[PDB]
Amino acid sequence: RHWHTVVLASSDRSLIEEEGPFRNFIQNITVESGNLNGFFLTRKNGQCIPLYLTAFKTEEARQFKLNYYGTNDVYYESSKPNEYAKFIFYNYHDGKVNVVANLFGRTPNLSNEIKKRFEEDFMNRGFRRENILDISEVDHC
Amino acid sequence: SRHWHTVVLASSDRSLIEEEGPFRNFIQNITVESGNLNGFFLTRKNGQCIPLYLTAFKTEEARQFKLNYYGTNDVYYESSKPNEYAKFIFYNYHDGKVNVVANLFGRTPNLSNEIKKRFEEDFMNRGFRRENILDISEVDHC
Ligand SMILES: CCc1ccc(O)cc1
Ligand SMILES: CCc1ccc(O)cc1
Ligand SMILES: [Cl-]
Ligand SMILES: [Cl-]
Ligand SMILES: [Cl-]
Ligand SMILES: [Cl-]
Ligand SMILES: [Cl-]
Ligand SMILES: [Zn+2]
Ligand SMILES: [Zn+2]
Ligand SMILES: [Zn+2]
Repeated sequence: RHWHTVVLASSDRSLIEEEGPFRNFIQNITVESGNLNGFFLTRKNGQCIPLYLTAFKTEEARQFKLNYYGTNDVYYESSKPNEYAKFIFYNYHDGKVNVVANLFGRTPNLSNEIKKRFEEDFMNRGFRRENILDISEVDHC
Repeated sequence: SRHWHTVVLASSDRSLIEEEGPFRNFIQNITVESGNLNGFFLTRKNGQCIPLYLTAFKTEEARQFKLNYYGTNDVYYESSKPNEYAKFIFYNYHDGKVNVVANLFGRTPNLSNEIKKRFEEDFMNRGFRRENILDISEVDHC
Protein backbone atom coordinates (compact mmCIF):
# COMPACT_ATOMS: atom_id res chain seq x y z
CA ARG A 1 0.00 0.00 0.00
CA HIS A 2 3.14 2.18 0.33
CA TRP A 3 3.48 4.73 -2.50
CA HIS A 4 5.32 7.94 -3.39
CA THR A 5 4.42 10.50 -6.05
CA VAL A 6 7.43 10.64 -8.39
CA VAL A 7 6.20 12.53 -11.47
CA LEU A 8 3.17 14.73 -12.13
CA ALA A 9 2.11 16.01 -15.54
CA SER A 10 -0.87 18.02 -16.70
CA SER A 11 -2.44 19.77 -19.64
CA ASP A 12 -2.74 22.74 -17.25
CA ARG A 13 0.53 23.18 -15.34
CA SER A 14 -1.22 25.31 -12.70
CA LEU A 15 -3.12 22.23 -11.53
CA ILE A 16 0.14 20.69 -10.32
CA GLU A 17 2.12 23.82 -9.38
CA GLU A 18 2.21 25.13 -5.82
CA GLU A 19 -1.31 25.72 -4.47
CA GLY A 20 -2.53 23.57 -7.35
CA PRO A 21 -5.57 21.29 -6.74
CA PHE A 22 -3.68 18.24 -8.02
CA ARG A 23 -0.35 18.85 -6.35
CA ASN A 24 -0.98 16.07 -3.87
CA PHE A 25 1.59 13.56 -2.69
CA ILE A 26 0.36 10.01 -2.27
CA GLN A 27 1.31 8.17 0.92
CA ASN A 28 -0.70 4.97 0.62
CA ILE A 29 -3.55 3.23 -1.15
CA THR A 30 -5.81 0.63 0.40
CA VAL A 31 -8.33 -1.36 -1.63
CA GLU A 32 -11.74 -1.79 -0.01
CA SER A 33 -14.68 -3.43 -1.80
CA GLY A 34 -12.89 -2.81 -5.08
CA ASN A 35 -12.56 0.91 -4.37
CA LEU A 36 -9.25 2.71 -3.90
CA ASN A 37 -8.90 4.58 -0.63
CA GLY A 38 -6.04 7.00 -1.03
CA PHE A 39 -4.23 8.96 1.63
CA PHE A 40 -2.37 12.01 0.31
CA LEU A 41 -0.57 15.02 1.70
CA THR A 42 -0.99 18.52 0.30
CA ARG A 43 0.65 21.80 1.27
CA LYS A 44 -1.39 24.68 2.69
CA ASN A 45 -0.35 27.76 4.66
CA GLY A 46 3.08 26.17 5.07
CA GLN A 47 2.04 22.85 6.60
CA CYS A 48 1.40 19.37 5.22
CA ILE A 49 -2.28 18.56 5.67
CA PRO A 50 -3.84 15.10 5.15
CA LEU A 51 -6.16 14.47 2.21
CA TYR A 52 -8.30 11.34 2.08
CA LEU A 53 -10.09 10.41 -1.12
CA THR A 54 -11.83 7.36 -2.51
CA ALA A 55 -11.78 6.41 -6.18
CA PHE A 56 -14.85 4.22 -6.69
CA LYS A 57 -14.81 1.21 -9.00
CA THR A 58 -16.87 1.23 -12.21
CA GLU A 59 -18.27 -1.44 -14.52
CA GLU A 60 -14.95 -1.13 -16.35
CA ALA A 61 -11.77 -2.72 -15.04
CA ARG A 62 -8.96 -0.34 -14.05
CA GLN A 63 -11.37 2.58 -14.38
CA PHE A 64 -12.55 4.52 -11.35
CA LYS A 65 -14.64 7.56 -10.54
CA LEU A 66 -13.49 10.31 -8.17
CA ASN A 67 -15.28 13.37 -6.82
CA TYR A 68 -12.59 16.03 -6.35
CA TYR A 69 -12.22 19.52 -7.84
CA GLY A 70 -15.27 18.55 -9.85
CA THR A 71 -15.55 15.02 -11.22
CA ASN A 72 -12.82 12.73 -12.53
CA ASP A 73 -12.62 9.64 -14.71
CA VAL A 74 -9.56 7.79 -13.39
CA TYR A 75 -7.61 5.16 -15.32
CA TYR A 76 -4.95 2.88 -13.82
CA GLU A 77 -2.07 1.44 -15.87
CA SER A 78 1.17 -0.45 -15.07
CA SER A 79 3.40 -2.98 -16.80
CA LYS A 80 5.17 -3.57 -13.47
CA PRO A 81 2.41 -3.39 -10.78
CA ASN A 82 4.81 -3.91 -7.89
CA GLU A 83 7.35 -1.32 -9.09
CA TYR A 84 5.14 1.58 -10.19
CA ALA A 85 1.61 2.78 -10.75
CA LYS A 86 0.33 5.20 -13.33
CA PHE A 87 -2.96 7.01 -12.81
CA ILE A 88 -4.50 9.19 -15.48
CA PHE A 89 -7.10 11.68 -14.29
CA TYR A 90 -9.54 13.26 -16.70
CA ASN A 91 -10.82 16.18 -14.66
CA TYR A 92 -14.03 18.03 -15.40
CA HIS A 93 -14.22 21.38 -13.61
CA ASP A 94 -16.64 24.15 -14.54
CA GLY A 95 -17.22 22.52 -17.92
CA LYS A 96 -13.46 22.48 -18.58
CA VAL A 97 -11.53 19.25 -19.19
CA ASN A 98 -7.93 18.62 -18.18
CA VAL A 99 -5.70 15.59 -17.96
CA VAL A 100 -3.50 14.97 -14.94
CA ALA A 101 -1.03 12.10 -15.09
CA ASN A 102 0.51 10.65 -11.94
CA LEU A 103 3.51 8.31 -11.72
CA PHE A 104 3.85 6.54 -8.34
CA GLY A 105 6.80 4.53 -7.09
CA ARG A 106 7.42 2.29 -4.08
CA THR A 107 10.19 4.66 -3.03
CA PRO A 108 10.79 8.43 -3.64
CA ASN A 109 12.27 7.88 -7.11
CA LEU A 110 11.87 5.57 -10.12
CA SER A 111 14.21 4.19 -12.79
CA ASN A 112 15.11 6.59 -15.57
CA GLU A 113 13.60 4.10 -18.03
CA ILE A 114 10.20 4.19 -16.34
CA LYS A 115 10.24 7.97 -15.99
CA LYS A 116 11.37 8.48 -19.60
CA ARG A 117 8.54 6.33 -20.97
CA PHE A 118 5.95 8.11 -18.81
CA GLU A 119 7.27 11.51 -19.85
CA GLU A 120 7.54 10.74 -23.56
CA ASP A 121 4.04 9.23 -23.56
CA PHE A 122 2.74 12.48 -22.10
CA MET A 123 4.63 14.71 -24.53
CA ASN A 124 3.68 12.58 -27.54
CA ARG A 125 0.06 13.58 -26.97
CA GLY A 126 0.97 17.17 -27.78
CA PHE A 127 2.18 18.67 -24.51
CA ARG A 128 5.33 20.60 -23.62
CA ARG A 129 8.12 19.25 -21.41
CA GLU A 130 7.48 22.19 -19.08
CA ASN A 131 4.16 20.60 -18.09
CA ILE A 132 5.98 17.66 -16.52
CA LEU A 133 7.14 18.03 -12.93
CA ASP A 134 9.54 15.39 -11.64
CA ILE A 135 9.15 15.93 -7.91
CA SER A 136 11.60 13.22 -6.87
CA GLU A 137 14.12 16.08 -6.95
CA VAL A 138 12.05 18.37 -4.72
CA ASP A 139 11.50 18.82 -0.98
CA HIS A 140 7.79 18.12 -0.64
CA CYS A 141 5.37 16.58 1.86
CA SER B 1 -17.19 -4.65 -35.92
CA ARG B 2 -19.48 -3.86 -38.86
CA HIS B 3 -22.63 -1.80 -39.59
CA TRP B 4 -23.07 1.25 -37.32
CA HIS B 5 -24.96 4.56 -37.12
CA THR B 6 -24.14 7.65 -35.07
CA VAL B 7 -27.13 8.25 -32.79
CA VAL B 8 -25.90 10.74 -30.18
CA LEU B 9 -22.90 13.06 -30.01
CA ALA B 10 -21.85 14.97 -26.90
CA SER B 11 -18.89 17.19 -26.19
CA SER B 12 -17.32 19.55 -23.71
CA ASP B 13 -17.13 21.98 -26.66
CA ARG B 14 -20.36 22.02 -28.67
CA SER B 15 -18.71 23.68 -31.67
CA LEU B 16 -16.79 20.44 -32.17
CA ILE B 17 -19.98 18.52 -32.97
CA GLU B 18 -22.12 21.26 -34.53
CA GLU B 19 -22.23 21.97 -38.26
CA GLU B 20 -18.73 22.24 -39.75
CA GLY B 21 -17.33 20.85 -36.51
CA PRO B 22 -14.30 18.51 -36.73
CA PHE B 23 -16.12 15.80 -34.77
CA ARG B 24 -19.46 15.96 -36.53
CA ASN B 25 -18.82 12.74 -38.40
CA PHE B 26 -21.34 9.97 -38.98
CA ILE B 27 -20.04 6.43 -38.66
CA GLN B 28 -20.98 3.97 -41.41
CA ASN B 29 -18.88 0.95 -40.47
CA ILE B 30 -16.01 -0.34 -38.37
CA THR B 31 -13.68 -3.11 -39.49
CA VAL B 32 -11.29 -4.71 -37.03
CA GLU B 33 -7.85 -5.51 -38.44
CA SER B 34 -4.81 -6.61 -36.44
CA GLY B 35 -6.62 -5.40 -33.34
CA ASN B 36 -6.96 -1.92 -34.85
CA LEU B 37 -10.28 -0.24 -35.64
CA ASN B 38 -10.72 0.93 -39.22
CA GLY B 39 -13.61 3.36 -39.28
CA PHE B 40 -15.47 4.71 -42.27
CA PHE B 41 -17.42 7.92 -41.59
CA LEU B 42 -19.24 10.56 -43.63
CA THR B 43 -18.76 14.27 -43.04
CA ARG B 44 -20.81 17.14 -44.45
CA LYS B 45 -18.79 19.62 -46.51
CA ASN B 46 -20.38 22.18 -48.83
CA GLY B 47 -23.68 20.32 -49.00
CA GLN B 48 -21.75 17.17 -49.91
CA CYS B 49 -21.31 13.95 -47.94
CA ILE B 50 -17.58 13.22 -48.16
CA PRO B 51 -15.96 9.96 -47.00
CA LEU B 52 -13.62 9.98 -44.00
CA TYR B 53 -11.43 6.97 -43.24
CA LEU B 54 -9.64 6.75 -39.92
CA THR B 55 -7.78 4.08 -38.01
CA ALA B 56 -7.72 3.84 -34.21
CA PHE B 57 -4.69 1.77 -33.24
CA LYS B 58 -4.74 -0.63 -30.31
CA THR B 59 -2.66 0.06 -27.21
CA GLU B 60 -1.25 -2.14 -24.44
CA GLU B 61 -4.60 -1.62 -22.71
CA ALA B 62 -7.74 -3.35 -23.93
CA ARG B 63 -10.59 -1.14 -25.16
CA GLN B 64 -8.15 1.78 -25.37
CA PHE B 65 -7.02 3.09 -28.75
CA LYS B 66 -4.92 5.92 -30.17
CA LEU B 67 -6.14 8.10 -33.04
CA ASN B 68 -4.42 10.85 -35.02
CA TYR B 69 -7.18 13.32 -35.92
CA TYR B 70 -7.60 17.02 -35.11
CA GLY B 71 -4.50 16.52 -32.99
CA THR B 72 -4.13 13.34 -30.96
CA ASN B 73 -6.83 11.30 -29.21
CA ASP B 74 -7.04 8.68 -26.50
CA VAL B 75 -10.11 6.64 -27.41
CA TYR B 76 -12.00 4.41 -25.00
CA TYR B 77 -14.64 1.86 -25.97
CA GLU B 78 -17.48 0.81 -23.64
CA SER B 79 -20.73 -1.19 -23.98
CA SER B 80 -22.89 -3.33 -21.72
CA LYS B 81 -24.64 -4.60 -24.86
CA PRO B 82 -21.92 -4.89 -27.57
CA ASN B 83 -24.34 -6.18 -30.21
CA GLU B 84 -26.84 -3.39 -29.57
CA TYR B 85 -24.71 -0.26 -29.13
CA ALA B 86 -21.18 1.06 -28.89
CA LYS B 87 -19.94 3.98 -26.81
CA PHE B 88 -16.70 5.68 -27.77
CA ILE B 89 -15.17 8.38 -25.60
CA PHE B 90 -12.56 10.56 -27.27
CA TYR B 91 -10.10 12.54 -25.21
CA ASN B 92 -8.87 15.00 -27.82
CA TYR B 93 -5.65 16.96 -27.41
CA HIS B 94 -5.64 19.97 -29.75
CA ASP B 95 -3.13 22.81 -29.44
CA GLY B 96 -2.49 21.86 -25.82
CA LYS B 97 -6.18 21.87 -24.94
CA VAL B 98 -8.18 18.83 -23.86
CA ASN B 99 -11.74 18.15 -24.91
CA VAL B 100 -14.02 15.20 -24.55
CA VAL B 101 -16.24 13.97 -27.34
CA ALA B 102 -18.60 11.09 -26.59
CA ASN B 103 -20.17 9.05 -29.36
CA LEU B 104 -23.13 6.68 -29.07
CA PHE B 105 -23.51 4.26 -32.00
CA GLY B 106 -26.42 1.99 -32.80
CA ARG B 107 -26.97 -0.90 -35.22
CA THR B 108 -29.76 1.18 -36.74
CA PRO B 109 -30.46 4.97 -36.97
CA ASN B 110 -31.90 5.17 -33.46
CA LEU B 111 -31.49 3.55 -30.03
CA SER B 112 -33.77 2.77 -27.09
CA ASN B 113 -34.76 5.69 -24.88
CA GLU B 114 -33.23 3.77 -21.97
CA ILE B 115 -29.80 3.56 -23.62
CA LYS B 116 -29.88 7.18 -24.76
CA LYS B 117 -31.04 8.36 -21.33
CA ARG B 118 -28.17 6.62 -19.56
CA PHE B 119 -25.62 7.95 -22.06
CA GLU B 120 -26.96 11.49 -21.73
CA GLU B 121 -27.17 11.41 -17.93
CA ASP B 122 -23.65 10.02 -17.63
CA PHE B 123 -22.46 12.95 -19.72
CA MET B 124 -24.37 15.56 -17.71
CA ASN B 125 -23.33 13.97 -14.41
CA ARG B 126 -19.76 14.92 -15.20
CA GLY B 127 -20.71 18.58 -15.15
CA PHE B 128 -21.96 19.36 -18.65
CA ARG B 129 -25.15 21.02 -19.88
CA ARG B 130 -27.93 19.21 -21.74
CA GLU B 131 -27.38 21.63 -24.62
CA ASN B 132 -24.00 20.00 -25.29
CA ILE B 133 -25.73 16.76 -26.27
CA LEU B 134 -26.92 16.34 -29.85
CA ASP B 135 -29.30 13.46 -30.57
CA ILE B 136 -28.94 13.22 -34.34
CA SER B 137 -31.39 10.34 -34.73
CA GLU B 138 -33.95 13.11 -35.16
CA VAL B 139 -32.12 15.00 -37.91
CA ASP B 140 -31.42 14.39 -41.59
CA HIS B 141 -27.69 13.73 -41.87
CA CYS B 142 -25.25 11.83 -44.09
C1 LIG C 1 -4.04 8.48 -7.56
C2 LIG C 1 -5.24 7.55 -7.73
C3 LIG C 1 -6.17 7.55 -6.55
C4 LIG C 1 -7.10 8.60 -6.36
C5 LIG C 1 -7.97 8.60 -5.24
C6 LIG C 1 -7.91 7.55 -4.31
O1 LIG C 1 -8.76 7.55 -3.24
C7 LIG C 1 -7.00 6.49 -4.48
C8 LIG C 1 -6.13 6.49 -5.60
C1 LIG D 1 -15.65 6.24 -33.26
C2 LIG D 1 -14.50 5.32 -32.86
C3 LIG D 1 -13.53 5.04 -33.97
C4 LIG D 1 -12.54 5.99 -34.34
C5 LIG D 1 -11.63 5.73 -35.38
C6 LIG D 1 -11.69 4.51 -36.08
O1 LIG D 1 -10.81 4.26 -37.09
C7 LIG D 1 -12.67 3.54 -35.74
C8 LIG D 1 -13.58 3.81 -34.69
CL1 LIG E 1 10.45 4.20 0.71
CL1 LIG F 1 8.97 6.32 3.26
CL1 LIG G 1 -12.65 26.85 -27.29
CL1 LIG H 1 -30.04 -0.13 -40.28
CL1 LIG I 1 -28.60 1.44 -43.25
ZN1 LIG J 1 8.60 5.24 1.28
ZN1 LIG K 1 -14.28 25.91 -28.91
ZN1 LIG L 1 -28.21 0.82 -41.06
